[PDB]
Amino acid sequence: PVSRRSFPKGFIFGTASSSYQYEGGAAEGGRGPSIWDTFTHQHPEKIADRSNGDVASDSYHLYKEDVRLMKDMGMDAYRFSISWTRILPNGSLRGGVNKEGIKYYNNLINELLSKGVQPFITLFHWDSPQALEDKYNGFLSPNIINDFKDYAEICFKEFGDRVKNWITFNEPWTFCSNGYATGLFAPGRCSPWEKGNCSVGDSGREPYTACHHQLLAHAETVRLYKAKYQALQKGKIGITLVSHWFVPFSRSKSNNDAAKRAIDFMFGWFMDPLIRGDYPLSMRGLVGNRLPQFTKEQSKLVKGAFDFIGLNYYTANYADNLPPSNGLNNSYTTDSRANLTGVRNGIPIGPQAASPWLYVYPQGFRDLLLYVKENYGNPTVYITENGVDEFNNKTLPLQEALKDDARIEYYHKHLLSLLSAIRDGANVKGYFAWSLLDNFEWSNGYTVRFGINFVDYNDGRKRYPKNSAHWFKKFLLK
Ligand SMILES: *[C@H]1O[C@H](CO)[C@@H](O)[C@H](O)[C@H]1F
Ligand SMILES: [Zn+2]
Repeated sequence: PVSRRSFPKGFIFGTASSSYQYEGGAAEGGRGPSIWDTFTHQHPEKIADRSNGDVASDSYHLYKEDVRLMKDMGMDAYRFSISWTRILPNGSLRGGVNKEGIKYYNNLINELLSKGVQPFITLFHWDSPQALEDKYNGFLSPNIINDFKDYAEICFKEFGDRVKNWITFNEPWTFCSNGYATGLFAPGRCSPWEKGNCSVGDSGREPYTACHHQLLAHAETVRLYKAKYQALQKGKIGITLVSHWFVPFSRSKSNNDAAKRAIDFMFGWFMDPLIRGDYPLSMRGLVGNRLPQFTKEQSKLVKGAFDFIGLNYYTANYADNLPPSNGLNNSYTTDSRANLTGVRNGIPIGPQAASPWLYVYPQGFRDLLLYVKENYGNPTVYITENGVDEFNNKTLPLQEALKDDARIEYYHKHLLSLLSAIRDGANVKGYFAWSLLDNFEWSNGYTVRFGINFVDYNDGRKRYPKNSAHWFKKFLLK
């Protein structure tokens, strides 16, 4: 049976977390508010259970238990994020550096290393400073670049002596599409007719502006890291990107081209600038002047601006051709001219998890990795997120809640799929499971549980290993 020993020597296995989802202590230790603090408190109706990340999984206090839990399993590495507003409470240098915030992450990093766990740090996992949102609309302004760069530099200076793996942005696709196209995530911006029924926004322009600025802030940060830090600290810097696998709705060329446009808009949006120096052709053609243009100098900067790419995979969609709109309802969601579904002829592409967007389709994992291999020059890849969820069920006894056989099944099949892709030449160096603990699942709150370990929110955030924790322990032997 598949184990760590099936994988190449030195292959890294870990779990993944994020600051807002895990930490809590939201107004503690000098932490400033982020856009997710604001979104959750000011728009509780946008969250399934009207909840927030004030306490979350309380990892701000309980991080030592987290490290113990992952060490028990035999994890090599931990993917976590730093809260921007823990370090810079109002987003900028001039607003002051929070020493207490630096202390917490030093304590976390030191605890991890004392137990032989390598820290992988995401700089931006969506908890953008509210003060910069108020000041200049955050990522909608080119002002965000320098503020992010200043924030990143503090992190390199304070932590880079021990941290050798950096990720700038987590899934800019999700941040921009849900935050500015549908308006379902913070900062909750969209066109009036879009899903979020937002008071402010433009779903056909703002997603592209926000993500253009992220690509620029990323490339600037990579450059800065390589120029001032990489020589003496000898770490690696990358970016985390998400993609579904897209199955053509039918075998027609039209639906095959729709599947190609689907991946271009979700994934190529960031990959093409990183590999080829410009946005995908389909994006430039279809979006036109609503898509920002890189200057020759900016194109030079973004191209090759990485040591690795973090790759996230969860599910697959069917892609069906959409006729032009062709009109006054322009939105990133429809701009691809590809209609995305998880069901065809009343049959779901795979078994549906607790998240309605999550269909279990392990075959697409291999398919995506081989697509990246053949179409992007087979770059160094870490799987930075892969996982599945069950419903939070208050009626179930604890012992039945810990029996997550569906999670075991999910990981077994995906790791096999990953292994076959590696054996067929995919340049994959590591794998991170989402998630170590149950946590705040954004617009779903605490209604769904992604964790390998259970968190009892009603009993002081006590952690209990699920059956999958024991499974990973066996898997990770040696
Ligand atoms: C990756 O996906 C998971 C599951 O939806 C989120 O909880 C993480 O924050 C995201 F980075
Ligand atoms: Zn506590």
